[PDB]
Amino acid sequence: SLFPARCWPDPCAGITFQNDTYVCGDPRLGPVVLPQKFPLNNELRTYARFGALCPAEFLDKWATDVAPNGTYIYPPANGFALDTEEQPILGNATLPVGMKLDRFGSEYGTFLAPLGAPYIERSLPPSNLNTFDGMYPYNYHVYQVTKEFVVGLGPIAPWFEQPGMGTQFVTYTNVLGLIDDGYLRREDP
Amino acid sequence: SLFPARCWPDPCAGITFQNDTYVCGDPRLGPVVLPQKFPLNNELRTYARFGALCPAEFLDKWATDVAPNGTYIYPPANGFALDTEEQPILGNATLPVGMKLDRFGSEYGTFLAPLGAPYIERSLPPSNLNTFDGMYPYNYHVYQVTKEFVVGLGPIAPWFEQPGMGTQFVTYTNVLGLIDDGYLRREDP
Ligand SMILES: *[C@@H]1O[C@H](CO[C@@H]2O[C@@H](C)[C@@H](O)[C@@H](O)[C@@H]2O)[C@@H](O[C@@H]2O[C@H](CO)[C@@H](O[C@@H]3O[C@H](CO)[C@@H](O)[C@H](O[C@H]4O[C@H](CO)[C@@H](O)[C@H](O)[C@@H]4O)[C@@H]3O)[C@H](O)[C@H]2NC(C)=O)[C@H](O)[C@H]1NC(C)=O
Ligand SMILES: *[C@@H]1O[C@H](CO[C@@H]2O[C@@H](C)[C@@H](O)[C@@H](O)[C@@H]2O)[C@@H](O[C@@H]2O[C@H](CO)[C@@H](O)[C@H](O)[C@H]2NC(C)=O)[C@H](O)[C@H]1NC(C)=O
Ligand SMILES: *[C@@H]1O[C@H](CO)[C@@H](O)[C@H](O)[C@H]1NC(C)=O
Ligand SMILES: *[C@@H]1O[C@H](CO)[C@@H](O)[C@H](O)[C@H]1NC(C)=O
Ligand SMILES: *[C@@H]1O[C@H](CO)[C@@H](O)[C@H](O)[C@H]1NC(C)=O
Ligand SMILES: *[C@@H]1O[C@H](CO)[C@@H](O)[C@H](O)[C@H]1NC(C)=O
Repeated sequence: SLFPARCWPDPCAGITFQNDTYVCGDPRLGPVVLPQKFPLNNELRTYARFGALCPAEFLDKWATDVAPNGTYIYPPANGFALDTEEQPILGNATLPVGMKLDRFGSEYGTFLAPLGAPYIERSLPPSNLNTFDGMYPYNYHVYQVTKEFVVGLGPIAPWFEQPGMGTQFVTYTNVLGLIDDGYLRREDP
Repeated sequence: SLFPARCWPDPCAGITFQNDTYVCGDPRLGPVVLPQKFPLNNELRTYARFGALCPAEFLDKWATDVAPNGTYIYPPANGFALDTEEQPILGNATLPVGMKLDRFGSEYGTFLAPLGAPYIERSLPPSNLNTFDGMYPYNYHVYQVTKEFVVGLGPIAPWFEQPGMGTQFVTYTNVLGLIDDGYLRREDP
């Protein structure tokens, strides 16, 4: 189920091989071995890393180049779902003390999600699944709100062949600042 | 496990026993045997049916009465997350052909969700988990968008001791009329 069935016998057609840790040797396509602590699946919805596309089709559509120097293109309006007038749907909301948040990316960032939200809801590309220890994604962090503060709160638009429709929180201070001023604390999962 | 530890040695204290298929014999508290196909946990969080409350405390807080005639109290503003001005966060959005949706409730209803969203994201009470085939919840329906239509789309507020923060779709005609007119089609899960 790694690749759509149509992509056989040669699913890696068009992909330049860099390092055999990664699918078709390309880190953008995520790891062969997936981090054993994100399950991603249930009986109703499964994680199709490329959607119904084959790997090279997926890179051509969602990156600037299928070649290794291509980079992923991200959605407009900070990835918020768009209303019928093409405006992102969100509002300023207060996060309460005790709430559990997680994040893919460095603490220089400003985007969090609720702890544990399934991957396919986040519309993140495959390379966010790369790991260093097999347990967890290499850029995955978990936090707890320690003092109430206001964020932009709203639904996640579909992208990268994923359905999206989780909720995301866009902070007005980066995570490092929020930790330093006592709004968030780090938790190790 | 099923009940918080402090609730022992008599966790069903205060619950009137009706039928031994249900926890403490109360259908409002959901099935002893949970439907073996349905996604409760999200990725890293497990499903606590009562949160940290004991059963009788849970019904006192979330229902009109602990007695068997008590009915669940639902959140204001259709259960949308509220902004800092106490207004629901949402906008009108066009659902696209091909989108997969599901719903807990009769087709006389107006609320739908992305197919497969984890139960803990929906802020629904435990009795929506009651199952007669043991496989799927009794009131559970799956649909696919066959023609575009506009819904109210937004995040789900925490309620019933659950974290919420899935996305919900509120239709302007009940689900039945969307099916009859070719906007949705029924699917067997
Ligand atoms: C998102 O969309 C909903 C629903 O709008 C309906 O569905 C859409 C898919 C689309 O087809 C729309 O064309 C369609 O209206 C919006 O909710 C509705 O908002 C209207 C007004 O904006 C409400 O109508 C009001 O109803 C009142 C009684 O319940 C009544 O007092 C009002 O009458 C007055 O106003 C009219 C002019 O608007 C005037 O002619 C009258 O004589 C009188 O002065 C008014 O009719 C609906 O009740 C709302 N429907 C629901 C289900 O709530 C929603 O505003 C929109 N949201 C965003 C953010 O765009
Ligand atoms: C949500 O807030 C942002 C940012 O405003 C800051 O945070 C809020 C919680 C509130 O306390 C504000 O007073 C703070 O300044 C709003 O974006 C701002 O919009 C104004 C309007 O032109 C603009 O001058 C600022 O530069 C914007 N700031 C940023 C960081 O973009 C946003 O409009 C608010 N959304 C609402 C109220 O729905
Ligand atoms: C890249 O490939 C080399 C094999 O020469 C391997 O040692 C290394 O671990 C790979 N990089 C990873 C897994 O990040
Ligand atoms: C990326 O590499 C390909 C060659 O493999 C080249 O065609 C393309 O122009 C490159 N883009 C750059 C260097 O920005
Ligand atoms: C309880 O309810 C189920 C279905 O609602 C029914 O099959 C059963 O006979 C009822 N009574 C008992 C004692 O189980
Ligand atoms: C439910 O019935 C009980 C009798 O067992 C009664 O005390 C109570 O008033 C009823 N519920 C409400 C909300 O009135």
